[PDB]
Amino acid sequence: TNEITIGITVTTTGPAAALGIPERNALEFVAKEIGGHPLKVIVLDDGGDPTAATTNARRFVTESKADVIMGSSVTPPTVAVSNVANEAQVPHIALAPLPITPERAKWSVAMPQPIPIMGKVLYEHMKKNNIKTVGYIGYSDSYGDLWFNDLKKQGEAMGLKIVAEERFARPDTSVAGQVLKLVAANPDAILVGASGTAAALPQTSLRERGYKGLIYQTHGAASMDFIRIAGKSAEGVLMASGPVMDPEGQDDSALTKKPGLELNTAYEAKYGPNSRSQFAAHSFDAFKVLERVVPVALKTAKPGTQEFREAIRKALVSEKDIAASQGVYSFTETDRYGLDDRSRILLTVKDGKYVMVKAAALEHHHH
Ligand SMILES: COc1cc(/C=C/C(=O)O)ccc1O
Repeated sequence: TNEITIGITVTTTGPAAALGIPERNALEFVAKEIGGHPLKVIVLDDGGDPTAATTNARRFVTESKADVIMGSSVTPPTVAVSNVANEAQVPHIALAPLPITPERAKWSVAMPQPIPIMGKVLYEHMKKNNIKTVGYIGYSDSYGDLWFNDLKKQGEAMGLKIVAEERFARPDTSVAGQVLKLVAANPDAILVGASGTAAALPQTSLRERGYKGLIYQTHGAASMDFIRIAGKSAEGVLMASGPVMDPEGQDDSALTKKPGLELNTAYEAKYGPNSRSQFAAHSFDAFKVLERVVPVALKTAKPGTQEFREAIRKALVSEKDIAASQGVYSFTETDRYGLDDRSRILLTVKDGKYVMVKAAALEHHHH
């Protein structure tokens, strides 16, 4: 019963607050002790800023002597947190997608779906609905590149033609010049590689300028905020999402159904109708991971030692089929996401509501 120390850096101020506030809110609904030991959870805002997240992670690993760290809410500070964790040798659970490199693989795993699983479900839909040419607009940063690179690699391997690439910066409040080019090229479909508030900006700008192709969005867009902001321009979007957005529609055999119901009932009872989100689920699921790996680490090591950090690291890879709201996690030395087809669905928006268009893979089918 000495504590297990968890440092979390998430984005609860600035425009990425749309992603970090739900992550931080969902901590009300996670375990407060594991295996006899209380969880000391220290939460700090980073504003989405890579330097502030580096500062928080640094102080967690050296001053707080954290056993685990988590964060951040968007890809650039998440990269920064991974770099701290892999230097300091501390288990890191990422709460936003990030490029895994050998520099980051040893000490980091990631809760959000990896870009290629999400891209696959979008591009298969494009192929099935008569799309040949695709344009892109996304952030001029590492998340923007993940998505563009996946669109080029997977999409071209499926016979899609990528006819236009545009970028914008996160704080931009206008994409007039990029929308101008995209409308000119008039692709059959446009993939928007963005998140939260910023994801609704190319959505509205494109419709206001009379684009009439299909618009596709990533799982960075999967909260009610996108509908609140995009209004009617949201209609008929196609959006990749984790299954936590619709546990009701899952088969009772889905290992993700129960925990998704658990999170959403609590979250929405507090925060209101349709307040569920892709993002709240990541911190909830991170604590489901901890519930599996910590009792295993506790057999051979005490909280607050390097040996405990090492034991968690190993357990992340020895413990298979970890059921959570967003998927069933089996991490490996080389797969730091640990996810398969059970971790994604496709949503549309119809009359201001998300509707599931394509279900996650069934438990008793191939993955
Ligand atoms: C918080 O959860 C998520 C965040 C993002 C945001 C990416 C970015 O803007 O860098 C994408 C997918 C997620 O599941």
